[PDB]
Amino acid sequence: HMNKDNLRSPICCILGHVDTGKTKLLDKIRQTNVQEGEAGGITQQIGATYFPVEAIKQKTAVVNKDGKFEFKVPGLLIIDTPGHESFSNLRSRGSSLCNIAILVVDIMHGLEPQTIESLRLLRERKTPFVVALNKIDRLYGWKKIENNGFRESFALQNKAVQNEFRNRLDQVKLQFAEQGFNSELFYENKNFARYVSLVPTSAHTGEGIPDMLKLIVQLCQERMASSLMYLSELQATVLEVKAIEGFGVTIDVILSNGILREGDRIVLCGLEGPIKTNIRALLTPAPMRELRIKGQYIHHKEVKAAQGVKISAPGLEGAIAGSRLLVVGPDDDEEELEEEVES
Ligand SMILES: Nc1nc2c(ncn2[C@@H]2O[C@H](COP(=O)(O)OP(=O)(O)OP(=O)(O)O)[C@@H](O)[C@H]2O)c(=O)[nH]1
Ligand SMILES: [Mg+2]
Ligand code: NA
Repeated sequence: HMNKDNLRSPICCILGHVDTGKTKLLDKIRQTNVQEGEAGGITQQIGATYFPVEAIKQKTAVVNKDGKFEFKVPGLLIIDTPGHESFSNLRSRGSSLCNIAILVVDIMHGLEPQTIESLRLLRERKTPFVVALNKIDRLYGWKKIENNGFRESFALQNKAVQNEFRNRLDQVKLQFAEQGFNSELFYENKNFARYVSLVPTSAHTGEGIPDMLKLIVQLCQERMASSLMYLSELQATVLEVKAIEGFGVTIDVILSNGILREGDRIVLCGLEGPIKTNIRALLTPAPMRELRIKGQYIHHKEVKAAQGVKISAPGLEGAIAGSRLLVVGPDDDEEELEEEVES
């Protein structure tokens, strides 16, 4: 059960204080404009985007020029979350689902109250994480090269920008120390297993994003439990219940482990008790496009974990957000399964 056909795409949740750039970072990677469409310019829902490893390899090429860094994951599911204070429930749900995370910190502001909240979530679950120290283009006099690696661009800055960067970096490290986290600028980190790496980024210029992407793959491959690199028993969670044109009442689901198939008999929790139904359509967005955004869906016979899927099935009207979802297998009893989800 440790073969290429059995590889699992892990889950990375992005967390941070409001307006720190979490969505803008993902828009730069995806080449989308989700943030410009958001009411108030704020995220109000959990979003999910799947990144195939081919795309991650291309977007890290400028910090892997000789092609030698070994990519072992087949891809990565990235869960976007709200930073606004009123959405603590959704940060908790996203954090609960992830295997690794990116914590976004505005380099201009340092740690802020929902950063502290997010650090509590990360500590509680022992989640490996990297920090995107974002908005470096706001360093006064920053000269950009679009989508460059951070070190190459940093070497081209004037002495004032380099000094400002180091002063802000040192302040942020002291703040993380006050919260009980040792942190290092990523290329100064000699203990990747225990110290938090700080990777400076700009979602506007793209700089440092190649470093950030390489680092989250390294988190998957070198800090996450190895067993999570491979598919095991199905695990899935309902995110939302949504009525959709043509498909009727659907559920959006994070498939955390295992494999879902069209036609599967599924059991989940409903307002009046267990719901048992069959998957009529098993849908995803296009790769590198958001689950939380209306678009044309791709229909699949099979979806391997992790992914964000939309399921069309009769009888989903009472489904409960946060419910687990099970599949009735050949040796399962359908009625016995209903209780298991129940408790
Ligand atoms: N100058 C600069 N502005 C940025 C950067 N990243 C984000 N912004 C701006 O900061 C504002 C907030 O960006 P968002 O992507 O909404 O941040 P967020 O963390 O997703 O916000 P919530 O999901 O609402 O918590 C927007 O106006 C962005 O254009 C950056 O690297 N540099
Ligand atoms: Mg956002
Ligand atoms: Na925002």
